[PDB]
Amino acid sequence: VNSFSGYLKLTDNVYIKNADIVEEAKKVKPTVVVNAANVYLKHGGGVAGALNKATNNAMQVESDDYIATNGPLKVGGSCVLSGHNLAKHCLHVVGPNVNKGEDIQLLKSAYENFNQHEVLLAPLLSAGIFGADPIHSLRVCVDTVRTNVYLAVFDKNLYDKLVSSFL
Ligand SMILES: c1nc(N2CCCCCOCC2)c2cc[nH]c2n1
Repeated sequence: VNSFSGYLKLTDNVYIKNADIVEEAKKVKPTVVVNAANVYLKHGGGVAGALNKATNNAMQVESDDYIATNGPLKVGGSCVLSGHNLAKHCLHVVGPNVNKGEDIQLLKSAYENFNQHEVLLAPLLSAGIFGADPIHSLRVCVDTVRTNVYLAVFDKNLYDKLVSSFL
């Protein structure tokens, strides 16, 4: 039993809910919240800027120190950093930004990072500014992640479309 409430069960391991991932993290304080990161961990907008804003910029301060030591992530890669006031840990995962020419095949590699964590609260990857179509992202998620993932999807029109179109 875990603390996640109001989710629709899609599969044995994948759950979905119309809720801001920021709002949800504050309420649940999960072990792991996933950030929709870029390779520079520059949290300017969307999931990352909203998560970072909710940490009063402490996520960005920690992230800048990480990059100064380690250099950029890979597209499809991840790192584990603090969850600050939102979660124990934040798994920063870089999905394929299609508007920068980043191979559509890399979304599966991105979701494979989730398998290193038994339970996660997560954004659909490569939605919004990444230039990808969310129905595809949910399919790859379901076909790739084997651990227990709670997808906070903050677009009802999109939530309802994802549910209604789910095979
Ligand atoms: C969950 N998913 C989020 N997505 C879903 C909406 C599609 C993306 C639009 O760019 C944010 C993307 C957000 C954003 C702020 N909070 C969130 N929580």
